[PDB]
Amino acid sequence: KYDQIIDAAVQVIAEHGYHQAQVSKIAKAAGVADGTIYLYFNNKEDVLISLFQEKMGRFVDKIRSQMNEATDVEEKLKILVNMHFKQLAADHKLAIVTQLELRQSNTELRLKINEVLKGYLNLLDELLMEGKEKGYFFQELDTRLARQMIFGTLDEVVTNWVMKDCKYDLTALVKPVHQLLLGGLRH
Amino acid sequence: KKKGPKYDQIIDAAVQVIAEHGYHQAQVSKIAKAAGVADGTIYLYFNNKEDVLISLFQEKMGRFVDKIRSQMNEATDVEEKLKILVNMHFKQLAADHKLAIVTQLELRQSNTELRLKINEVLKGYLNLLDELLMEGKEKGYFFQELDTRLARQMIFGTLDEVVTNWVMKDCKYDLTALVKPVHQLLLGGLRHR
Ligand SMILES: CCCCCCCCCCCCCCCC(=O)O
Ligand SMILES: CCCCCCCCCCCCCCCC(=O)O
Ligand SMILES: [Mg+2]
Repeated sequence: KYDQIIDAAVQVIAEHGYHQAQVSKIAKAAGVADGTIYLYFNNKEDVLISLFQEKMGRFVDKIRSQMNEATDVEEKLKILVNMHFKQLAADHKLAIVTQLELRQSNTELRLKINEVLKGYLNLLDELLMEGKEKGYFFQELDTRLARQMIFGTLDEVVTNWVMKDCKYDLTALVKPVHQLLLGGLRH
Repeated sequence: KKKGPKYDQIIDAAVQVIAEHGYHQAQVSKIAKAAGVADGTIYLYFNNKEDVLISLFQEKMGRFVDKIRSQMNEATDVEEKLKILVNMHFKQLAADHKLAIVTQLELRQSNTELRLKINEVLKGYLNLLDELLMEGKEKGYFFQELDTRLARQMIFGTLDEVVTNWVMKDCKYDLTALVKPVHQLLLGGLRHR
């Protein structure tokens, strides 16, 4: 019942956009009464934020599990890149939500979205610190800048794919993005 | 094609109003007051708020890219040229915090057709990036098997993300102190430097 509301919210926000999405449309798409939505969510903002928290929480947990099992820090990065691309290539509507509708100019809304994103960003920080401690990455590497390079590059590749109607295979870019982030531009 | 003489004052006012009150609350009345003009003077130049926003973005990007292109043309080394590009990106926004609020926060809108127009303006800077990468490959400075498209996305996505983070921190530190480290990081990735 909570899960069908989450699913419906993705659908409705992707189709109509966040500002034109009404919680009543979400309830109709979920097969629930207007009132069933407010048992879980104070309102429409709490719907967008909760949907993001739910999807991010599950993503981060899966990546952490898969990484905790990997043997090599470069493979841990690959896992992260692969899961980021795979999960969105699996759900075009959630990609429209992440790439397009969670990008808000409202200051209070923007700050709440960013707080949810810190879960992913902190997992990057952990990976970067691990790679510096273990010697895969250079000692002087600036963790925060590197996080911004990794997340900013991944997010930019995904956005361009969404902007091109998801018409090529996003998952075919895992290997070259991973190689580019490890090696940089230089010959 | 030349601009009328009230162009700059309207667009400069628009940057101020949009940065201060945000795009949604920005109104042509407020832009006119900040520009020192009657409302009707705005509509001689621009149809509505959106038109003010895309015009300013286009005009400014065109000059930004032209300045990069000529500073780069004076260099030899394409190491230098990438450093020129990073430095001019960060410099232009560090020189105008209100324009940075506009570019990083306010010009990020879910209006599908505004979004399309903004991307078309951005393509000019992305083509410059592509030229640099092509050059660097041809002269052996960048990895020969590099995909220009992906490399462009990494450079732009990185620079944009660094600038956004500085804007979300009220522009309180000197963004141009990150020029060298971003430059180096783009060249060596996680593994090298
Ligand atoms: C199938 C698992 C679903 C989870 C997929 C979400 C993982 C990719 C999310 C990337 C985060 C991008 C959101 C950025 C938020 C913002 O800046 O507005
Ligand atoms: C004079 C302007 C200098 C600004 C430096 C470049 C700023 C570019 C930011 C505008 C981006 C528009 C939308 C983002 C697209 C994306 O990354 O997905
Ligand atoms: Mg970005």
